[PDB]
Amino acid sequence: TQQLHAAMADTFLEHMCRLDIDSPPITARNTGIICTIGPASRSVETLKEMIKSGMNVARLNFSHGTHEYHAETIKNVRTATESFASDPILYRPVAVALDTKGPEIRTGLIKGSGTAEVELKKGATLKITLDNAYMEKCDENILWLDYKNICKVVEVGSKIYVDDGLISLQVKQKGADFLVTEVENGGSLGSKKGVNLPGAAVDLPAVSEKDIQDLKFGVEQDVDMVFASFIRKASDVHEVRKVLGEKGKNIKIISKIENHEGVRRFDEILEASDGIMVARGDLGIEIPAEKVFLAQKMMIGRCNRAGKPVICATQMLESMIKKPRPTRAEGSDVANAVLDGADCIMLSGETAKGDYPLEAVRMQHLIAREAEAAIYHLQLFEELRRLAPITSDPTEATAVGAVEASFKCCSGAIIVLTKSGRSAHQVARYRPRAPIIAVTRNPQTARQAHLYRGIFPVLCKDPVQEAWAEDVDLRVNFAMNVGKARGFFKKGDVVIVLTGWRPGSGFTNTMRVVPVP
Amino acid sequence: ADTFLEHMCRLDIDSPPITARNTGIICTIGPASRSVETLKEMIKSGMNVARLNFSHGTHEYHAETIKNVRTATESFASDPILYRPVAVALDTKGPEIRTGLIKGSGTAEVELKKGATLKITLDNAYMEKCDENILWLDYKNICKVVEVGSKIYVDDGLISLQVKQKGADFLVTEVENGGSLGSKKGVNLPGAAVDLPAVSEKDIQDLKFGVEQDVDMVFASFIRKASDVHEVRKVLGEKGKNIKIISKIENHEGVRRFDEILEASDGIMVARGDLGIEIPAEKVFLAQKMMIGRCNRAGKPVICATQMLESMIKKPRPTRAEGSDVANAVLDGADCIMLSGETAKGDYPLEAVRMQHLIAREAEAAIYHLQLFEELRRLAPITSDPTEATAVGAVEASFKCCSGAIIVLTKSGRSAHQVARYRPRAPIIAVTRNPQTARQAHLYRGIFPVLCKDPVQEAWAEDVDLRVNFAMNVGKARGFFKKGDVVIVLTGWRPGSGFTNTMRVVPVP
Amino acid sequence: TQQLHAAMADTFLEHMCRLDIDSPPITARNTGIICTIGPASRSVETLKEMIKSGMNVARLNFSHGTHEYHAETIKNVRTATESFASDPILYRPVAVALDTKGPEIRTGLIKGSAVDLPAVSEKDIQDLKFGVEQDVDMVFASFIRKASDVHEVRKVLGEKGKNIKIISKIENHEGVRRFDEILEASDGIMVARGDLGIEIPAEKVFLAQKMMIGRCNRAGKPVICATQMLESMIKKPRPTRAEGSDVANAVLDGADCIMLSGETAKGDYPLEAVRMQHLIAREAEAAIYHLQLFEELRRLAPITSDPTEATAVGAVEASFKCCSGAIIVLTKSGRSAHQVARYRPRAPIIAVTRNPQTARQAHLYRGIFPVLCKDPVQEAWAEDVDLRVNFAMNVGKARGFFKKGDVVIVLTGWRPGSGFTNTMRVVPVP
Amino acid sequence: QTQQLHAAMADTFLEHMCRLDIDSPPITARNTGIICTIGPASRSVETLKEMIKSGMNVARLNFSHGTHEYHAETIKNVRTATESFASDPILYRPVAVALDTKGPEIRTGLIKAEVELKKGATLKITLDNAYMEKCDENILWLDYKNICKVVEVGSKIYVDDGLISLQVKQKGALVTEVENGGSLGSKKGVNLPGAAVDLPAVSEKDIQDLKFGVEQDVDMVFASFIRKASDVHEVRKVLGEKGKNIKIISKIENHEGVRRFDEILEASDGIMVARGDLGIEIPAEKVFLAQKMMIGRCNRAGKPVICATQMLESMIKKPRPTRAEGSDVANAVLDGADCIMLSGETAKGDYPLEAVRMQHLIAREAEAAIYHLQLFEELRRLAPITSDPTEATAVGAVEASFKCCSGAIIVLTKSGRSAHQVARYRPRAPIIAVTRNPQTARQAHLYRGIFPVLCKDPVQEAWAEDVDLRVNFAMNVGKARGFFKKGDVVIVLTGWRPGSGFTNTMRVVPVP
Ligand SMILES: O=P(O)(O)OC[C@H]1O[C@](O)(COP(=O)(O)O)[C@@H](O)[C@@H]1O
Ligand SMILES: O=P(O)(O)OC[C@H]1O[C@](O)(COP(=O)(O)O)[C@@H](O)[C@@H]1O
Ligand SMILES: O=P(O)(O)OC[C@H]1O[C@](O)(COP(=O)(O)O)[C@@H](O)[C@@H]1O
Ligand SMILES: O=P(O)(O)OC[C@H]1O[C@](O)(COP(=O)(O)O)[C@@H](O)[C@@H]1O
Repeated sequence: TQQLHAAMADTFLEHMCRLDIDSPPITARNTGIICTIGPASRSVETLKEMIKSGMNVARLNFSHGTHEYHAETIKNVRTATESFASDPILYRPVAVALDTKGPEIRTGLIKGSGTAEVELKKGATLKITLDNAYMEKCDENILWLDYKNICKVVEVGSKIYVDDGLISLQVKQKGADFLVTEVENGGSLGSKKGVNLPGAAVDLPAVSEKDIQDLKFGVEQDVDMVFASFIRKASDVHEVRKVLGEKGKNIKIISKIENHEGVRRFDEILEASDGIMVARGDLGIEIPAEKVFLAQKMMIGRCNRAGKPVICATQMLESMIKKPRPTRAEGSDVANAVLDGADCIMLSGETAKGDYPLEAVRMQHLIAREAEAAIYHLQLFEELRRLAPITSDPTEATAVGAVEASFKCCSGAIIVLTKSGRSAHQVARYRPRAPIIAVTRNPQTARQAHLYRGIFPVLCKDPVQEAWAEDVDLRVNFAMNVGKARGFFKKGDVVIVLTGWRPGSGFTNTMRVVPVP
Repeated sequence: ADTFLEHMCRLDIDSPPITARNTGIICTIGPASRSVETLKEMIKSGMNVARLNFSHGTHEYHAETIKNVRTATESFASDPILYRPVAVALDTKGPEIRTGLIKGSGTAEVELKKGATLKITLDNAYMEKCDENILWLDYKNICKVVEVGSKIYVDDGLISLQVKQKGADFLVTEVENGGSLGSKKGVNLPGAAVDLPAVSEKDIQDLKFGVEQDVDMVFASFIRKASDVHEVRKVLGEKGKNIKIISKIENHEGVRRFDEILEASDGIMVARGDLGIEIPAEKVFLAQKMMIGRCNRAGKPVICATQMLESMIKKPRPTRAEGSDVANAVLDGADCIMLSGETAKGDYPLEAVRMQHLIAREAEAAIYHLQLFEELRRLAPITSDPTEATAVGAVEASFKCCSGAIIVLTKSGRSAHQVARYRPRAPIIAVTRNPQTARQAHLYRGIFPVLCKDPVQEAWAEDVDLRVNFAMNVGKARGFFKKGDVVIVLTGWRPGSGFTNTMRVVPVP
Repeated sequence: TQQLHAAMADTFLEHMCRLDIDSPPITARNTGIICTIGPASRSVETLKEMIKSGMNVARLNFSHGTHEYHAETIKNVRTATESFASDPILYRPVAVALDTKGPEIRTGLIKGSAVDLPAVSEKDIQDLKFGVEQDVDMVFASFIRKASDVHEVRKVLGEKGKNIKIISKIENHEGVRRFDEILEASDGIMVARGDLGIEIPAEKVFLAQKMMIGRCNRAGKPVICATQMLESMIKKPRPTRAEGSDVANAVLDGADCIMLSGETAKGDYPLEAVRMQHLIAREAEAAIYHLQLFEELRRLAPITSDPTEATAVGAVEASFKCCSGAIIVLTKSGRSAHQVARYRPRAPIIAVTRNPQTARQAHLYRGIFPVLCKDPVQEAWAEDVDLRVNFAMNVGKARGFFKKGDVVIVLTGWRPGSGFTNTMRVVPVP
Repeated sequence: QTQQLHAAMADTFLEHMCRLDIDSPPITARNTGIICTIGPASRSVETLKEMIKSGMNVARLNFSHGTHEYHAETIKNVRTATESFASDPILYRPVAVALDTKGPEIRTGLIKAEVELKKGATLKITLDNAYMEKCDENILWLDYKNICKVVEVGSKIYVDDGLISLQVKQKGALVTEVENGGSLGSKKGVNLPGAAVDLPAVSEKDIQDLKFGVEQDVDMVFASFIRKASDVHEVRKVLGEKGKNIKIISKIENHEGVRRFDEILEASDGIMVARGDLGIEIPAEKVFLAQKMMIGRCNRAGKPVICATQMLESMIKKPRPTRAEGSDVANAVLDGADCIMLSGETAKGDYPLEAVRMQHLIAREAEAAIYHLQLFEELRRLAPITSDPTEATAVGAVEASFKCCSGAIIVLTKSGRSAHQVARYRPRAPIIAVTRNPQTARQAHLYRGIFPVLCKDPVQEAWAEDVDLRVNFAMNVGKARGFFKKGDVVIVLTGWRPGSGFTNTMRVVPVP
């Protein structure tokens, strides 16, 4: 068959026994792919080849680089995207996302050099002086950190992790100026590395003065979304929404869960956020590493029940930084993220600094296409419906009804006509197997649609005819030509179209089953 | 609500039902229910279909019933907003076997005793002279089928007979269950296979009579093969090719070949009268649930027929068993429930129709819809018909917003049939200009028919909204929804038939 | 072919479509049969005919009748019961029950529609205390309204009659609302559709039946659906089509026993009605969705930390896996057998016992076939336990339940006494 | 709550995922076996003693390298380090010894030492029996004299873990075009993902290799490169009479062994999804499909599955695993794996102890988050109605243990099958198996949820005080290991006469 022999079972155990590797995919990719842009992927020549490989969102990590650096790669990103803006049938939009530095704590300058590297010995002594004079004179005896209140959160007998938590220190003697530490498992040290204090209440603002600069800078560059790092409560997401103000009212706020406080208040944060990012990098240091998988599936399942997007984040094909092929564990982590119900998957250092930025985006596209097919659609569509509440919205009743018609006639796609994208988000939350072709006039809506799994946005640049009925039916024939060209369906097939009864947002209420012309 | 057991533990008797009765009621017209005066009170009490039993009656007598029923339907039918169609059904005679007259007058009776002896004879001399010693039946070849271990039953299976000897004419018998033997009583022969055809020459004239009277359906009695379903369809011809055929299973062969007859018919009637005598009586409940379940899987109507409220022939209140029978027939999934002797000759006709309406809408309000709609979709295939996908997608939205009803514009009713296949909780309003299809709509559960009276407008798009606004007038008046309730409307893209696609969620104006 | 083709369907809808009338049932009937003894069944020779036809417990209505006649019917019921006592293998205990008159308020011929009447008057206390002297096994306390009434009855029968189980008959609107407080206070509930169909509207006497049967099924207590189920059989030798489906659906809904009132007391066809009920209930038992009832009975079941409660659930699970012939249980008070029946197995539960009152009382529960062992007690407790096991095997082979070679499940214990059932073993029939 | 009980009482797979809590600490013991390969980083006795304290259950010897004398000292040091704890049998942990055959592998020759290759140059493969000790960046040499008759113009050969792969442009000698480009070293592995190689699964070198394990009393065999059931037949025939009870594990590493899996599973005692060589013979984006399919079919058949290579690969150079490597082993035991493995992480790594402990903590947390309410239901629905009395006891023992929430299920067994039949229905409670057979105690590490304990006391006379002796032996081991307290209810399974195959009676006894 073609994936369809597995999804036709009465038990979850038999569904696994029917997973055939001789069954190829057929539909398009439903999981968006976010790649981090860096010095290995900044030229317009490579940025164009990434779009032809599967990239949908360009991420800029503002933990490094100056504004002139990020303004250049933004201009380079947009340049390589309009490289295909000629034919509007094959043109694929991509989005630009800003990543916050947040309440980060770093170390000083190792002997006044940005490339120096001291060597901690297994079991040596280390002093952590809160003074200033050694911020450019860091040797294998004294360490300088920029956290002023490091003494007002730690005590004698605490753990301290530096640079991705690879080296660890224990506090023996703790004064008020410094704190004597012993290397519990050391190695190579470096300059400006991140330090983690698991088990302490760090009182950093989580919306500092540097965050105001890059947020205001991001509004001026017209970015589509923001990844606020280290969100600990709903108060912080509210602080982000106020800083963006009226100029940035239409950009999406995605909260990065990275510490124990944010996990304990996930329901608090989700209700105030537009999306969630499972940032497993920092999260794996503040909590035990063996518990990360429990927190991941917990957040994917909760936001799936609310219809809000979540991303899987760092270290998915990390070995591909120095190798053209990933490892067996990495080939399964991406597959098991789509199966959990993730909306997008992300690449960080794999596309920013690695030696094979293209083959990493190619590998993610291959695995996600296979994982989307072997999804138990009988159990998923029933559970999400049974847990969904009774609604008075006509759009939601049309949305859930269109997905039932989608599974009934085994349709090729679901054409939805929206302007803000809200009518398209309500269809994707019920996860139809058929792709959702959301035709829009709003270029921002076309870029922001990459966050809700199943949506394939197309942007129509035609003028508007006088007869509204002719303008409505004009957007549908565009989606028929786009789907027929890209290989989604052929003439004679059956698709589902979603329209409304009046112009303006919030009126999608008619569903028609139309044959493909 | 997740379990079947807790659903039963949560049944409340102080929570009255709402909506309306979705299960249809078929009543048999007889000497006690024949006047145009009483027939007007049967429609007001819950009647939907009129059945004429052609087992005894000439064509002149039945033409008066049809002329009387239609007089009562279109009687106070000046308001189409409150007009309820009433269908007409013809029950075939079939290969019946009757006895002879007792001592010269159907009125006399003899007293048979257990362990005594009786003789059966086909010699037509004894015809109007059957006594307690010699019995006559109109089955000529009643000897080439029954062996020396046969078992004959007379008068609703109440008098048993054991065929001791046999021969050519005669057959010696020993009475097993005695009683009062009358004249012209029915005879049932279990085990043996009858040689009389299911479509006799007397039935051929009975069927051509129905084509000329504009009858909506026929109830063919005693069907064993699908060839029997083909003989009736042939004589109905192209002039009556639109009437629906409802096959009756009353024998062991018809049940053993039910799958064959289901594909060669439009509907099914579980005629439990003769069926309870042909097979063991304790096995009838197995056969009823098997047929209703198989037809629900296919979308064809079923009817539960005889002795539902049998006590109501003499008494004005039914027994506890008859109450738990009508309700358990709706919980089984029957499309309609019937009355026979309760309305044809009993002393309480409208009183039994009221009771069968009280219990039916009480059972619909307790149906476990959560796992019924789920199981129906899981066993129905993926079709290419765009109407099937529009139908299954419309009633799924009917559950999401707790819709008031589902308005469907149908010409031949085939659209509304596909909607009712999945059994939503909301009522299905069907608007049509075809009176035959508005009468034939009670065969399917949940479809409330409404016939339109206004002429066709010039603009077709204006013709659709004229009928959509009519169904909400019949609904707001009857009490199906109020001002501001979300409902489901179903239409198509072009005039004609077979183009239903469009589904619109709209509030009541 | 006990309708096992339908007992393996994936959906409940498909389970109906597999019901084959040509699939004969097993030889064991689980639903109890209760007959009301009257002028048409007071003989000692027809009462022997009502045995071997299906009667399990004889109901004696006390709304009219004197103690001299009631004790005479009790005298001949026991006479026709010990008729077969000249065979410990084929013998079958028969119980006796007392339906108290209660607050009837007649004016010469029944009829009538708070009543302010007591739960038990002087005529009730005398009739109730009369059952203690006559060794009745169970009482049908009529017209209960609250737990106040069930307690006011258990007090008048004090110490000599404590093991006698009371059965609350729901008959009015009060008990329909205060059902839960009357359930936990009683030992079993009877659904009297006759006296209840007049009070509540007729069109609703089926939601109350199904609701009461399921709640008692959940809690694990007996339920009985009683009056007019074969009413036409009083004057006619055949039942109607509606009556045959009434008894069938009653067994399907989950009733423990079915009752007959006027059909056996005053009527022309008494022995015939006792056989139609046996024929029907044997067929409705084969057409049961065991795959859904057992999983739902356990899903709502608690986490009772009783060692005997856990071995019961495990024994019913071990019987479905091997298609066993029966579940053998050694019990002294029936409680060990009442817990294996709570989870509704398919095989019969043969309960061996020496207590004769527990054998007669085992008819209140579904699927329990009690047999009484008359052999003397052995000096070695081990040889005495394995003796009652072999006695149960020969009984099953005689009544045609299994053959030398089939598998059975035996429940025994670690210590002589009561409340120590914790040993389950799978052994082949020798 | 604790032990993730909140997620267990759910009614949907979705809501069960939202109720997962990280403040719900695991309470039960670890129910997943651990296999670590021994090498220069873990060969010494003192380092071997620490690996047991960390949770090592099976020591695997890899026979693609090393001599017979080299492996003989490895088996000696393993056995020496484990009876270091045999003083008190109330805390002794058994340990199995696994055999991994070299099998049919093709490897290149020496060079000149590495030589880079271009993105589109030419390399002529030479099968000349020159025994190339000099292979420059043009002319390579293999030891497979059949690649000419097993490939055609347009084929593909992978070199060095599938890092460098060429295409078969022309033929007749073996000219090829570099379709990848890398650094080719001396004596590297080669993979031919196509036609059938005529190399024997049991080659002359492996015949003396399997006989060596029979003479050394190994406990299991990891047959490398199994494609047909005749291979599992031929391997069992080579073990012969002396090694009758050695469990054969067939490694699925190519496309033939996957298309004939039902044939190989029915003829083997177990399976291992060797994701290493398999990710080269098949597309890397499809190995996850084969992983979940092969696990689900053994759970349906009651046989063990091992997930093998590259589970914690980064722990070779760093002391902490990547967040993608922590999710791999958690989903592995969530898919139904019986044991997890480590290859180069314990043989030549720099942090071997930290790898064993990391695999221990993850599996313990992941076993607590298993949806048993659906797992136990589907396991019975697909298991057929057998009339094996020992099968009905096990299904009844697990059903009873869920009703009373037993702390353990004590099972006595002489061969192991009694405990294996209980484990196949996946009880949440740990299965305490008691036996006097050391081999049966060591092999029981292959079945998920079995805690083997060896009884060294002599056999008593009366068959009554001797059964209650071994039941109390599990009672004290449970109280010592902190499984339950004096007063809790347990499930004890026993027979009716000495000997195997009489597991029939189940008892619910209180802990004294
Ligand atoms: O998704 P939203 O923002 O509610 O918008 C959907 C709306 O789009 C509309 O097509 C409005 O039409 P225009 O965009 O062409 O004005 C209506 O179909 C519907 O109300
Ligand atoms: O007869 P069917 O198959 O039920 O279809 C009903 C038809 O009614 C329509 O609404 C048009 O009917 P009219 O021609 O009477 O206006 C179509 O959309 C549809 O094809
Ligand atoms: O049903 P009950 O009253 O709990 O009986 C259970 C008892 O029966 C036994 O099997 C044996 O009872 P006896 O010693 O009285 O013969 C015990 O194991 C157990 O305690
Ligand atoms: O597990 P196996 O090998 O099938 O046999 C287990 C048997 O061993 C027993 O422990 C008794 O045999 P032993 O003589 O070895 O103690 C019983 O519990 C059981 O019948």
